[PDB]
Amino acid sequence: TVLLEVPFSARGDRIPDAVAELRTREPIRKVRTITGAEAWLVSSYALCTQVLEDRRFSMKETAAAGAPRLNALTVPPEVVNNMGNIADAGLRKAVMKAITPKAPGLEQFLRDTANSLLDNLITEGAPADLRNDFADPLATALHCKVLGIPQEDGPKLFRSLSIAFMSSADPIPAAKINWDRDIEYMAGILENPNITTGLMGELSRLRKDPAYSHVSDELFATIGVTFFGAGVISTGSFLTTALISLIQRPQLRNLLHEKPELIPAGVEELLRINLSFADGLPRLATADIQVGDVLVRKGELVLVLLEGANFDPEHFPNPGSIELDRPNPTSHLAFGRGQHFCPGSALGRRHAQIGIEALLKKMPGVDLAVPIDQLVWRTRFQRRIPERLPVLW
Ligand code: HEM
Ligand SMILES: Fc1ccc(-c2nn(-c3ccccc3)cc2Cn2ccnc2)cc1
Repeated sequence: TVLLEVPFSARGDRIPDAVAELRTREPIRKVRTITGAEAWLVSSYALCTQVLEDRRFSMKETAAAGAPRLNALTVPPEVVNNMGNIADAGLRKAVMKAITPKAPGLEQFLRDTANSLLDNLITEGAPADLRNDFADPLATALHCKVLGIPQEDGPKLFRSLSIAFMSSADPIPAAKINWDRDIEYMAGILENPNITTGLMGELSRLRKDPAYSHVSDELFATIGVTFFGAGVISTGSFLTTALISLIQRPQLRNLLHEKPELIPAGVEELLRINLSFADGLPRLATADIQVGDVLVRKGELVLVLLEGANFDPEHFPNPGSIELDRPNPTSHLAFGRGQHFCPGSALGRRHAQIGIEALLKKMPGVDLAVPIDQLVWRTRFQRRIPERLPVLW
């Protein structure tokens, strides 16, 4: 037989039995990626945390020419170090302030947007597609608001994403076409005097402030493209798969409908059990480092399997169960850990909380309109998502 291939399954509605078998028998295991490279797949909570908390397992070095690769780059190689570049430019605090859910009126905007989307689905009549006509447009609208860019520019930026977040063995020509176009758009935004709010309004001011005169225009535009894309793909995909998990648990759906104060705890468990990330998080070793029974060598690729950690019964007893009273509820790895912990975590939580609260109020009888096996799972992509999510209510 051949070396075990990753990823195991593109389905986001169930974890393969194989994950628990691997975690028990070989929590760091050699695998082959879609490029043909070998990698170490890490699947226990303890070892996933170790890798994420040791910067000698480097994100930036995954972009090096000649490295073993999980998948092809979809951005210029310097952009792999995007957060590091933002920090080196003195922009980290400002970027992170702009993308919290705390700006006045933001939560109300999200509730209003969710309720409008849902009212339109009710008017049109069942079946409704909760991914294309709810979760993704909600994500897109939220990120236009957060960035300060016109709502009407959202759809075109959004349509880059089905290519931009591919997990491909080979370079993708369309990813460069869309990247270059979206960078030109964000560069125009920075020159547009009407853009005075959100992340892009703040970057536009900092760009003209003397304390940032040597930061490149390229970096300013890149922040807009990267934060829009990462935020929209992550929140739309997470909310979509969380809605499936909720729909397939009518008792929990009814509990959260009846006691919406429990929605934050419910969303935190839906984060823990989420299968949205299609691949392990990649890192390149910059030293020889012992990880469990394996001495990982300098230059080797390590893949941190989030569902490995998050379904580890040694950390989360009865891991497949949504339990709203766990003693360690935010200790999951859904947002990563360590140097590269997601800067959008609070915004992603709020997007999903508000989306679920609105859906349960408007569509308390929401259910799948097709058998669950009829959902079409996107392949060779950095997220697991169903192409359509047909529901009735
Ligand atoms: C529920 C929604 C979200 C989830 C589950 C999620 C998850 C993650 C995870 C697991 C990582 C770690 C990557 C790694 O270590 O290799 C990450 C990184 C990142 N996320 Fe999120 N994310 C979400 C929403 C957002 C939003 C809304 C934004 C921006 C508006 C965002 C921006 C980023 C960025 C920029 C990084 C890279 C940070 C770095 O390299 O230090 N994320 N995210
Ligand atoms: F810190 C970040 C660094 C890079 C990106 C990124 N953005 N885009 C993109 C966003 C919109 C349209 C086109 C492309 C592609 C990537 C590459 N990527 C994917 C997962 N990790 C890195 C986002 C955050």
